[PDB]
Amino acid sequence: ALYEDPPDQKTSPSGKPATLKICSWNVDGLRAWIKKKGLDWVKEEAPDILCLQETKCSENKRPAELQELPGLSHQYWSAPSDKEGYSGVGLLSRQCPLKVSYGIGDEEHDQEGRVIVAEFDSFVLVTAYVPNAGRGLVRLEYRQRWDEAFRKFLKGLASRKPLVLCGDLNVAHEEIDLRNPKGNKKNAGFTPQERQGFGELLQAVPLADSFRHLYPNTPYAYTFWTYMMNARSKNVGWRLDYFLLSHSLLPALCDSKIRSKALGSDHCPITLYLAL
DNA sequence: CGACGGATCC
DNA sequence: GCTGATGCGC
DNA sequence: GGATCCGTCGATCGCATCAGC
Ligand SMILES: [Mg+2]
Repeated sequence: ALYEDPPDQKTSPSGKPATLKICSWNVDGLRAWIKKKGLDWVKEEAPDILCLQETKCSENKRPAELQELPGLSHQYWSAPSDKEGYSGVGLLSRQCPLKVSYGIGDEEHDQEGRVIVAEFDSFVLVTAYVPNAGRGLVRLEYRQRWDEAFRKFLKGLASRKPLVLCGDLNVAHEEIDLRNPKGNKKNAGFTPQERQGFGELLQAVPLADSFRHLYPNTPYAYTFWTYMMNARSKNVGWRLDYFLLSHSLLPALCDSKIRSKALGSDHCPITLYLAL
């Protein structure tokens, strides 16, 4: 069955207007995504903050078009030192953050280019490209060890401000989060191990899944479709991209969107509206 | 990772 | 410099 | 004997490198 995201709710449950719009997008190659007009879509979306995953692009190769975003002028990029053309994340912001950091602790010695932390006035934003378990699960144990390290890193954040975590967390939490749950229970992204790590992330930090909090029983809402077999045209997909929020931020939550129609990648964008 | 073929379930 | 093949990861 | 379960197979993409010219 196809899916149509509901209209943008730009007002908090108590009636407060949204003041902050965050967009997150696994672009599956920054240079290719720009050629497929991804940046034209970002301009129409006009977010205050834009988070990108899988940029696959070093610091010298970023297209000029990107610097020329005047409403997103503060930009922070990280790529892995070893595997250029792999991973890579970015964070673009209207206002300048108070602090930006990279990685989950040892980045200066282990530059993986998967995590950016940006502290703002009233909240901390983490965007993440979570490592894949791999075809045939060959890196699943590494993913479980990474999940645990990431969990610990997020819990032990010095700042007492609430947390927004977004990006490609590379797991469909529950059966409602993908089209073919039973056929995928031993595939990367829906193993019991990755699902349990997601549940432990929510409990340990603690965090709430913004989209599922608002739409707890809505099926067929996905953010990824394999390029192959025309999966996107049949909406055979997985929800892999999330906005996870501190409990204190839930009254500020206006809406959590899935931008199903925006092309340019095998993921589509997600967008958060907060009344801060 | 979806499609597909083959086995098992009542 | 440019194309297309191959390898790799996802 | 329709529905479900489960293991196998080949499918798209972006980017790096390499061969060739
Ligand atoms: Mg990907």
